[PDB]
Amino acid sequence: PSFDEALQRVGEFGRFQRRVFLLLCLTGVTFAFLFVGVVFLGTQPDHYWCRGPSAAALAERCGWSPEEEWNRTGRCQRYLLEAANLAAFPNRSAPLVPCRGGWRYAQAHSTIVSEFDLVCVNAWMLDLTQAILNLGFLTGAFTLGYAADRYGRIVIYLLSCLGVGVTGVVVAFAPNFPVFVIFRFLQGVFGKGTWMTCYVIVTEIVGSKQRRIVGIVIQMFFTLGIIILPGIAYFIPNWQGIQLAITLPSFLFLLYYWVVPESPRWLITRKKGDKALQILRRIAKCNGVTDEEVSNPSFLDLVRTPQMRKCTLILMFAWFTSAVVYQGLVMRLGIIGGNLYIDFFISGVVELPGALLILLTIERLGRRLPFAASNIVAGVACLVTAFLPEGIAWLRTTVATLGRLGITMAFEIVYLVNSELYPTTLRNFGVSLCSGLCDFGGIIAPFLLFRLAAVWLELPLIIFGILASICGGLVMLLPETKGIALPETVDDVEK
Repeated sequence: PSFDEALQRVGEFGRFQRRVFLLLCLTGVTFAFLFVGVVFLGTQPDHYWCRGPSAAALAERCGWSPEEEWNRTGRCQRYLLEAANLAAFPNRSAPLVPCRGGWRYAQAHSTIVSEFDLVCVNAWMLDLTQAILNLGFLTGAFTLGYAADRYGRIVIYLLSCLGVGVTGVVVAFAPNFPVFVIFRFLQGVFGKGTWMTCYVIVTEIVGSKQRRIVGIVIQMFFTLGIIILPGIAYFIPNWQGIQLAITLPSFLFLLYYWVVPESPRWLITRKKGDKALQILRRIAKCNGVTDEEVSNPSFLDLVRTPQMRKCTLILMFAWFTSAVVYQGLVMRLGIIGGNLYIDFFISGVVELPGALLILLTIERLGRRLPFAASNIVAGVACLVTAFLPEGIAWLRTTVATLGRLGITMAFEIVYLVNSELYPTTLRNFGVSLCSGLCDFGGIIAPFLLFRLAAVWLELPLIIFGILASICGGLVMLLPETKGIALPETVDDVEK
């Protein structure tokens, strides 16, 4: 309780904590860049085709542009002039033959598809990048939680920032596909640590009050990164340029070092004490206990107390359900506006009003009610999209978008309440352990969607709606985490 009085004497919001807030929100923006920017990596080429050695030789000796070459001849099989022994075919009597390799591309924009030749039979492994990135997210969460709890928050934050920067530079200059995949897996490993660590530190540094502003505003910065990603993607077209621009700000964030102290409350576990008091004194620019050391956290110790176990299980299931429901709704949406950049910009922009509603609502009504309402709205939208007369009304897309907004609002509220729920020691371990489960949902979603859609078109939507509708009990079983600051050690289970 003296720590609460310590923050009362100096803290809450000052100039220092505001500057730290903006500085870490920058890292949130960069993590948002990393999480989605693959959709602008390897955008599908307008035309792709394969040519034989004779066709390539004659094309080079005549020097025509790829556009007319594709026009006269994307297809995965090509005619062969070798069998024949300005049109090459007089009457297309030459048979067509499938090609194992040698295909080229026509569009001038640079994509990972052009460099790594991910088309035809290799078009399978374009989503392999998705799976590997999400698996890297999962494993990086799982291990970096323990890494950041064993050491301090700031050291692991800085190390993860350096790792993200260097692995991104390596990926930008990957010579072959296996190197690209391995180092992008590693980038996903390190990328998960930065976001979780920055969220936990910015939650710890502020007191019990105005913590909801902290969480919701950093989520708004994540959404801002999503919104602004089309800007850089459109302005600089080259793949290498886009990845370089995404990854270099990690070094600038690595420049922090002495700017941001790790956490007073992290060190108040009688690990250091004197360093904590020094940090508090350094905080107080404007104005002039003892317990058993948890030390290394244990995964089994993460689930040992019935209330602790209940919180862990409900949080994990909510994460997984949100992931699968969001994937289903996004697949249902398709394309809006006829443009990729415009669609992405609109999708990002419409995310903000939900965040504003959350920011204005959490204090008055708590946190359980808006979260339950968001999940219920998502489930009802899923069911309504499933059952309606053949989609003869323009309300399919509106209902799907409304459900997506509801599930994103739930995604934002859960990421905060997850942070408050866990103890101080287990905080960065328990958090990102559930994000591991949402990453697992992300990897498993396409297979489940295809399998269920094989049986019936609207079965996945029905299942997702039921999963979302379970929230009525799922989140009602939570303790509302209102005005109780952040629980210390095993005092999480008092409620």
